[PDB]
Amino acid sequence: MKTQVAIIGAGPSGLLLGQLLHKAGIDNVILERQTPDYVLGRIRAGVLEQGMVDLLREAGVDRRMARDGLVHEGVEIAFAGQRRRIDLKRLSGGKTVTVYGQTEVTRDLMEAREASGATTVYQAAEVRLHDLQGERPYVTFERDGERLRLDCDYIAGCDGFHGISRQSIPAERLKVFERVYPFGWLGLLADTPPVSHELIYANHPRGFALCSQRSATRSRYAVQVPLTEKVEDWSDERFWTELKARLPAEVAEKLVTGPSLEKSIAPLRSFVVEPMQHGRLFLAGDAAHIVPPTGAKGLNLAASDVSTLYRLLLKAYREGRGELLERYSAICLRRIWKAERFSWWMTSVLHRFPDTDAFSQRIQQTELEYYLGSEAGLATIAENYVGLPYE
Amino acid sequence: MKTQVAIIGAGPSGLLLGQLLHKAGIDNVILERQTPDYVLGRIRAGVLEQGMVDLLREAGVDRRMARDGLVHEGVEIAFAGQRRRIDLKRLSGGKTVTVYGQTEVTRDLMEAREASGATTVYQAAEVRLHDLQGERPYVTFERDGERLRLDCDYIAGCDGFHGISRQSIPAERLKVFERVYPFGWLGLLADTPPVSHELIYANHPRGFALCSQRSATRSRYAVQVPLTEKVEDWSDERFWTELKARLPAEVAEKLVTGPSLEKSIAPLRSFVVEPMQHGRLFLAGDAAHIVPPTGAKGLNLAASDVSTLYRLLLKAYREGRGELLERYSAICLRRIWKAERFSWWMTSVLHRFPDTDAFSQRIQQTELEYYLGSEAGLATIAENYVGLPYE
Ligand SMILES: Cc1cc2nc3c(=O)[nH]c(=O)nc-3n(C[C@H](O)[C@H](O)[C@H](O)COP(=O)(O)OP(=O)(O)OC[C@H]3O[C@@H](n4cnc5c(N)ncnc54)[C@H](O)[C@@H]3O)c2cc1C
Ligand SMILES: Cc1cc2nc3c(=O)[nH]c(=O)nc-3n(C[C@H](O)[C@H](O)[C@H](O)COP(=O)(O)OP(=O)(O)OC[C@H]3O[C@@H](n4cnc5c(N)ncnc54)[C@H](O)[C@@H]3O)c2cc1C
Ligand SMILES: Nc1ccc(C(=O)O)c(O)c1
Ligand SMILES: Nc1ccc(C(=O)O)c(O)c1
Repeated sequence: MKTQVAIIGAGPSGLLLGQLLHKAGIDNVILERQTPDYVLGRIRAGVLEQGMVDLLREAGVDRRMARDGLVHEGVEIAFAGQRRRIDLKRLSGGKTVTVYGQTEVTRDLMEAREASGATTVYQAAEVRLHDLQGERPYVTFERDGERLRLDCDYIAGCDGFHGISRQSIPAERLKVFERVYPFGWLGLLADTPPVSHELIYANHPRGFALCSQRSATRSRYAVQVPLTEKVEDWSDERFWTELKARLPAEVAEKLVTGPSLEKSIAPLRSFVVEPMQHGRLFLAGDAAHIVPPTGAKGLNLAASDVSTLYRLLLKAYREGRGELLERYSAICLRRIWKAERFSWWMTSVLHRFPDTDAFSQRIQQTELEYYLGSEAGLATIAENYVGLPYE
Repeated sequence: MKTQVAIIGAGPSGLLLGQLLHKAGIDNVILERQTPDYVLGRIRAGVLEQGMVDLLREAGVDRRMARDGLVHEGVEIAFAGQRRRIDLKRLSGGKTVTVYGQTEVTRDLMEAREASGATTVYQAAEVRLHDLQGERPYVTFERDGERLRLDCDYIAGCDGFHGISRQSIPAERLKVFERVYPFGWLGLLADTPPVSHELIYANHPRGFALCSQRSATRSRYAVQVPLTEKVEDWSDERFWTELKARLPAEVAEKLVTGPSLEKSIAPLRSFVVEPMQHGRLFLAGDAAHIVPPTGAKGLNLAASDVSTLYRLLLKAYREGRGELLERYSAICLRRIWKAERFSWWMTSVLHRFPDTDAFSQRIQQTELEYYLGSEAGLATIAENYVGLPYE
């Protein structure tokens, strides 16, 4: 089989790129190792920048989002007794963010694709990339027991952190930057009303706590836990008690608890690979970089990467300007580093780190006091939070 | 001998407090271990916040300053090839800073005092504080070979980092926060024209470099060096070569070099003691806290401490409200922590740290890129730099 752009991975990166390209006339084929259910089993993100909200409307897949996604104009940071709200809409110059589950976005895009009739091969085993530097690179995979071959012009590595794309680029060509945090987040999804109309990021001596929502009858919560904790050790009861212990008393007593729908511990990490391409292979989303979830930048960076890749391929196919595709990494890395710096900051001022002396405790505390107190400080949180502009 | 407020140390803290109090009718006595020449031999600071510029005018010692001090409306940060200017006057809402040597300030205040006829005992040896919690505390010292006794109501510990005041408060009463940096600054004063009309803070792979001035025919420079470097190893020649190597080529070739008047290596440190008082003893300036010089906050925090101590003693003596003097530490520590956080930040984004991995290099670089590029970011540097308001 032949195609123009072969897409590895059917996560939101791949589905979004595949959807945008299809709509532009560029035929693409998606290869996914798992089944649609497995992909839809992932809870992950819930906060979307205005830029992605527009990319979806552009991909033509926004009906449901316009209806169910929630527009927010502020967040709340809670520390040392106090709860401080950040008015995003006025501090950013009118921008806001939309809360809409990642699982929903995937579900929508997945519906959109199936109806379009565009090719999607789920259960594609042992995918291998070949001739990345030639004019005709190709992909081999197994469907059942038959090794098939797919010829294409370009390959988009949207297969996430442990995908095959990044491992296909010769090591000596990529320079890796990485930071592993000594903690993870134990997340939880539950069919209960959220405790707040806006999100609450809480710094507490016992660790970080997050109060989020997916809808008016569905909440998403998380608490920082050591990397040594196994999820089967945290009963629902244990979670809510721990959650209540880390929140402001006035919030903890408004909390409507309930049985969990999903629970899992995600480890924290920062990871950037430079550059993000090799010959005719271009990396996007988690295949190239990882940011700790504290800043909600993961899904959002995948969308911006994809937005840039889509727009550079339109020009190459449509305007014959394949030279522009060399600019890909440079354009993406500028955003990527800014977002990695903001995600890192958010993480360091809201989380409790082990083995921290008195001076750093006081500085973390003061970082919060200064930033939530200054008008200039709040603005840096706001403009970064709603997401910096696309270049 | 008796007095109302005994002042230990004749540095700018002591002289300023002593001058303000004298003018208010409150009699004070200053005790200095060294000689006036030794004190005037110290080069130290050169940048003053508007708040101190006003405190001096209030202490009535500003004629010379109004004439020789230089008002600046911007600074320049130079990194990775580029040189970015920060317009302080518009980003802070009209504030600026004054460049005027610390040695000058001391010299002025010292002239003012001698003419006032107020008591100053230079060469006061082996000073000891007694009865700090009684109603009549006292100070003993030796002048030549005679141990004299000074009775007073209150004692102001303005004796700097290694003074006797802080060691007089029972250890179990103070909680100490401290950070020692793995480097120091090798400073240099020279009778040459400065290379810039505004200061230049430079981040370079070889380390930090600073271009400052004391006047139109006098410059002050500094370069970050390891803690293992002895000043006698750095000839003047060696300094300028090193300085030129760390600056932008366009600046390095405008540099007018020359023989040094002064040279010395000052180690970097962050230090805060809580609280800043014990009974009838109140700590001020370096006696209580140390900030790395990167943010120019040292002399400025001494002035604000002194401003608060002076104003709380006016109320006690003048209005009989000695209860207010309990509020001293709390008022001072708020400013102190904000300034310690800003000085720490400045230090971490302009200095080269040993044993730093790739990720942190990129973050330091991006911290600079984001802050010098955002309008909100530049404002946080500006408002902090010109100095936050006095409470
Ligand atoms: C474990 C994890 C937890 C996260 N949790 C959060 C969170 O709590 N909150 C938040 O804000 N962000 C979170 N994120 C980030 C966010 O979910 C991601 O940034 C976003 O899902 C990435 O989209 P993607 O398309 O780049 O990758 P993914 O969602 O990982 O999709 C990648 C696709 O690659 C497919 N695939 C993998 N290898 C192969 C292969 N060799 N061949 C074929 N197909 C392959 C995968 O099955 C998957 O469909 C999380 C990310 C991870 C990895
Ligand atoms: C080594 C050093 C270098 C510095 N360099 C810089 C710099 O390069 N740039 C910058 O911006 N800031 C610098 N500073 C900070 C700035 O110079 C200080 O913040 C400011 O001088 C402190 O004023 P002070 O009155 O609190 O202390 P000081 O200037 O230290 O004055 C304290 C006084 O205490 C007297 N004394 C000490 N012990 C006794 C005693 N037991 N009895 C009697 N008298 C005593 C001392 O002789 C001195 O006169 C430096 C500080 C230090 C300590
Ligand atoms: N930082 C954030 C904010 C919201 C969510 C969420 O799942 O709602 C998250 O996973 C991380
Ligand atoms: N950070 C700064 C700025 C100026 C001076 C100076 O001496 O001129 C300094 O010592 C430190």
